Amino acid sequence: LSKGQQRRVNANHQRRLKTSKEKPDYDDNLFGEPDEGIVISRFGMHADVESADGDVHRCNIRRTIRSLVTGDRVVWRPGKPAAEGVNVKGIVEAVHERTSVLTRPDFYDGVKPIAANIDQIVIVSAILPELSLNIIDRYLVACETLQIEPIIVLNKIDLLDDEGMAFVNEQMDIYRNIGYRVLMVSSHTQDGLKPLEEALTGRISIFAGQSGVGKSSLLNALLGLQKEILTNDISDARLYHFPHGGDVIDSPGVREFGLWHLEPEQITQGFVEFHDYLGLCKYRDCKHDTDPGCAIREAVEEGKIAETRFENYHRILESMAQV
RNA sequence: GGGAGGGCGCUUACCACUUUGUGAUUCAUGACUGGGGUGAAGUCGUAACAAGGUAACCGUAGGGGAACCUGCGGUUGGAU
Ligand SMILES: [Zn+2]
Repeated sequence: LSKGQQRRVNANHQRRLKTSKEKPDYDDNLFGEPDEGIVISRFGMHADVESADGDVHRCNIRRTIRSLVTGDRVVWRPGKPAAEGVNVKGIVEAVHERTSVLTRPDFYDGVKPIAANIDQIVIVSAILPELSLNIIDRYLVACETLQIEPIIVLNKIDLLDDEGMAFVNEQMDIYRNIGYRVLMVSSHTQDGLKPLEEALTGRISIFAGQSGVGKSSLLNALLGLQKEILTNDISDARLYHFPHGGDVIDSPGVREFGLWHLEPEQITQGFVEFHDYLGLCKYRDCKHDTDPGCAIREAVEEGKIAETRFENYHRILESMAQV
């Protein structure tokens, strides 16, 4: 890996794209004309790419590609013309600059963008067995930081009841109070599937939830053809296409939105609400904890700031230094 | 006169082909699979080598979606 050699190399790969696009036959013979595509499936060593034509091609990925991931739309080739026609045979000559995308946190292994070109990131979730706002709280900051739109969807609502929902919806009202988008539904039950469908209308976004939040239900509910197995018990990079438009990078991980450490002054910018809680405090450097005359504290224990949000926000900062 | 004798002849014995059984051996066919070979992922995890960050390892039990867990016995192939 060579930042320098990597650099000079970058320019080369870039030119290769524009140069190849200039026009074809000089390129030719083994492979066919270049075309655009996005990465639906990751074969570790291969990738399924959907072409402009709309037909997916499993392709090789020339070493010259530092990396690739799902949600990556860009130029591509298959082998020849003839070669795609017997058996999905294609190769990815180069990629495009991911306009909108996000990565996963990790521990040893470094942050890796999960998907690119995202208009909205709908946080799944599920009532079974029990939610944890924390997971959603940390996710809220991510959506703000990548400047992506967030949709929280309390799913599997059909599983709740009298003393079950009256505590679910309300408890989630927080999102409806601070201006967030949410739509209670139950894949098993197909309820509130109208609102979501419209929300996903003309947009490029995807859904990720925590361990077992009904991600397979919703993705399989909106549009499911010859493939409805991704439920079933409690268990587990392909970005599937939508029934009403939009795609959703599903890989068995993403739904488990962890939490990575970006900066120590950003955490305060995570929530817009803080725009009024970070005005005047007791200590110029008051981390908002046990200071005398704080602002965020005087608001929390005052009824305006949701206590639950305080504990979660404070825990997030203590989670980073966990390294 | 003929006669012995022989052939023709039938039949007997051995038995070739081959049908009933009875199976034995392989070729294939295929409902169905263990578990192998690969790596430019996600996780969900911190597993082995440090005291590696549930000493390790061995037998075997029960247990557990995932590496693993654990009872039981054993050891020195475990930092101080
Ligand atoms: Zn303060």
